[PDB]
Amino acid sequence: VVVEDSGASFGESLLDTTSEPGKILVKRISGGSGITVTDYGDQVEIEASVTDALSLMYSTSTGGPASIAANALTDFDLSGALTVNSVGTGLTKSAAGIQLAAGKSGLYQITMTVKNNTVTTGNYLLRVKYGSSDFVVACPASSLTAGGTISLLIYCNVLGVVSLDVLKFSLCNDGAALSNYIINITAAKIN
Amino acid sequence: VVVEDSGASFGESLLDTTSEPGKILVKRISGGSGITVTDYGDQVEIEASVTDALSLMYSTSTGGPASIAANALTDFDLSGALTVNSVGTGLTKSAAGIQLAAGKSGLYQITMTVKNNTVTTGNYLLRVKYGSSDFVVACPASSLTAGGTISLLIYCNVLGVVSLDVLKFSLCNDGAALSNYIINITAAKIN
Amino acid sequence: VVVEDSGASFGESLLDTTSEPGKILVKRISGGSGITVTDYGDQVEIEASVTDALSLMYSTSTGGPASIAANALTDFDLSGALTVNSVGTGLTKSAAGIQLAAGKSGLYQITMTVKNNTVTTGNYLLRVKYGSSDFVVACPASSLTAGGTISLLIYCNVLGVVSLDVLKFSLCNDGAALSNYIINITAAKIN
Repeated sequence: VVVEDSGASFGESLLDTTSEPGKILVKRISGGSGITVTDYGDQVEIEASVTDALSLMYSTSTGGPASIAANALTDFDLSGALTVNSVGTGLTKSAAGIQLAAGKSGLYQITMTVKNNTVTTGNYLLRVKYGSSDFVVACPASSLTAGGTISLLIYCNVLGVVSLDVLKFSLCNDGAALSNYIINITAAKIN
Repeated sequence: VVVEDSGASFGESLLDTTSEPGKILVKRISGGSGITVTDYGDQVEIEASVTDALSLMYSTSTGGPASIAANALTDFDLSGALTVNSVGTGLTKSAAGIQLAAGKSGLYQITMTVKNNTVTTGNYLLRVKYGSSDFVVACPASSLTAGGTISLLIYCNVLGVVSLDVLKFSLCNDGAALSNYIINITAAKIN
Repeated sequence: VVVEDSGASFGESLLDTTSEPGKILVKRISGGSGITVTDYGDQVEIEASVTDALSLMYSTSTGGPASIAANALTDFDLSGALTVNSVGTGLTKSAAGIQLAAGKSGLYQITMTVKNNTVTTGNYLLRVKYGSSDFVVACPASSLTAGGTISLLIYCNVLGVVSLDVLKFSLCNDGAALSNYIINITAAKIN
């Protein structure tokens, strides 16, 4: 004979001894959001990972403006950036930033960095936006810190309206133009 | 007949052919910390997510002080903030900050942002604390960056002492009061 | 009789009714990257967590230089730092920083903080590096914010070359030496 009860746990696994009497069915195992069940003949492997993630390198040779105009923030067009790494189809680069797909509402860990050695004065202004809410931070320059960083953990509500479900990005120096810059933008959905 | 051996893997799944001889039991499948096993009749679905997370919007209309006093940091009372999103019961808002429950020791990804357009001068002082350790960062203002941000990935040891197992929060401008501000505080336990 | 079909899902679980005819084998369940299948007799528990993580406290009594020289960044030797918390063997402290092991390429959530109360002037310069890419940020001081923070979410490509697969760290004040400092460095691989 077969089957056992436990208390905690679920699906019995081989439940469904009922719906086709005389027949013990034994349910299969699927991996939902953030999981992978790989079928190695010997046993099924439950592996975890994030649903979506996109990491871009943005320079004047990977979709960037020849010169980031001094003291001013114009949202970046990242349709041409360079995809260093990505996971899933939830996060995609577009001309307005990184677009989030339908049903992708959740928490996102975002980081945008910059490095433009030739400009070590003034402050580096950074800005990530999403919907009505926009996040900022100014980073004082110097030859030792000729750049800036803005990391964020935010909740993104995805309406399902393609042009509002987008993370827009932007940065610059308040007293000089950037045309020798290396930018990095990484977005990851953790839940 | 039934059952097979594998090498790697575990529980045999239908192990426990021993403890009730003549009876093949076949163990069930439970989802521990950060997992969800949903019972779709056809098969059990293993889904992943974080254990706990809390995301607050904090303004002068969601539990905030009518005016954040200039140059000075007084821990925020977030009992009245607004819960934009939350996951689990581990992270709860209180009058001293975000409280962590018993047995919730682990790594936390924290982000507190501010935006107060009407004040574009001086620096924005931000501060997150936990126990003896406190983390800070000053953010130079400007009309383009009229705010500040502080993101953190820290290890929180939860003693189980309700008044010490709390993330306290605080920010301000070093040269003006904030009374037209929008604050956001998100905490997430990733392990 | 036994077994059932589902559509979605996998491994049938008790598949392999073929490879040893007349014998229903019933595969086992293993936990891959970021998962733990614990064998409680009653049922197997699928638990999730991160693969690797390391959290260090760095002071002049846990492998640190008696004095962090003013205005200048020298990569920190963290072989002697203090391991507040760690998860897995992927992230290990060394004399050049935190080393990543073979096959550990992936996204990393990094945070380095500093606090040196006795020095409240000038800016705190912070710097995390990895390969050719280096990330920076300057944090204006003050008695209220006598420190700095740099949080990052980056993609680390691990070549498998032990001396290049290392996160180097470094910080200081641009106008004074730090010899009463408390530093914290936490690295976590989330995918």
